[PDB]
Amino acid sequence: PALYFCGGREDRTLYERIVSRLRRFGTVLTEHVAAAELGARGEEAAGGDRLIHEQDLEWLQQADVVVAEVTQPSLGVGYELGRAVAFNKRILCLFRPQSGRVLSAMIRGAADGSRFQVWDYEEGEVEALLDRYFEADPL
Amino acid sequence: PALYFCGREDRTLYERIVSRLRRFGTVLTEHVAAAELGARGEEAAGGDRLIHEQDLEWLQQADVVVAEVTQPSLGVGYELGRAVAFNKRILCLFRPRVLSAMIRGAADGSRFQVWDYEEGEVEALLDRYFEADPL
Ligand SMILES: CC(C)c1ccc2c(c1)S(=O)(=O)N=C(Nc1ccc(C(=O)O)cc1)N2
Ligand SMILES: CC(C)c1ccc2c(c1)S(=O)(=O)N=C(Nc1ccc(C(=O)O)cc1)N2
Repeated sequence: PALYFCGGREDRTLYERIVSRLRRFGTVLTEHVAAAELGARGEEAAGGDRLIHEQDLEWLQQADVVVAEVTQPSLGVGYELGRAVAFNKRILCLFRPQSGRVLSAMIRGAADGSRFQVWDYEEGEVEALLDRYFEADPL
Repeated sequence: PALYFCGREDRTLYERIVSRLRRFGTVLTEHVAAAELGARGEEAAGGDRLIHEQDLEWLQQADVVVAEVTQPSLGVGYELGRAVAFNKRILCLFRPRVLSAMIRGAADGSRFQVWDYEEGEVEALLDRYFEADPL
């Protein structure tokens, strides 16, 4: 199975823990290594940005499931979720209310509670939640 | 024509862009209840589905989608994602915060453009955009 992942210290350690657990269920498609540097270059890196955008789109279409950590506001994560919905992907969004953030009503409103789910979680149970998600509906 | 639009300086600029957009057609935009609905969390999922449906209907009705993308936002990103899949004409305005490489990368320079701007010229830039490709 193929899994697409998109997403301070708490956020980054949870991204690492989610990706590590997703690797138990199939091949994880995720990449963020150049995003900060491409972004810092602005309009001058538009060419490289178009390449990474095409790559993320091909991975979203290949994916059997899209998983997003939606705690921190992000235009990139929101965009990839919009494209994933139009591709009718199975999607799981994970949001941590204890971060102080308010999750966008648009993201909570896009979830139907079946094909697209949004789950609130506490940092300590994210592995157990992913095991629950994939046992109740295996890939 | 129908146009869809998605701190202190940012709020003034959203108001200036919407005011100028009304010269080119009917402007579809709403955020009156978004903060309150969002703060309610899972308890307001029902109301959230209703506003999600309304925004999708407006994105489909729109002849052009305009977004101010200076501040990171999942909702704005999601609406741009849906707009791209609906193959809408899109203009993103960014004020050099650093803009996501994903949004710059989604632009093709034609049907979806990302324009960097300075606060003082935002009205003249909207005039330019609609004179070069009128609605
Ligand atoms: C072939 C290389 C190694 C590569 C392939 C794909 C990607 C990258 C590099 S990247 O430049 O590191 N970034 C992404 N995707 C992004 C996802 C989200 C955001 C955001 O939230 O703003 C930004 C970028 N894909
Ligand atoms: C007039 C009725 C009550 C109504 C119709 C449509 C909408 C609303 C109210 S609203 O609750 O004010 N918000 C939205 N759209 C949103 C756009 C962006 C975000 C975000 O960035 O998090 C959230 C919501 N549409």
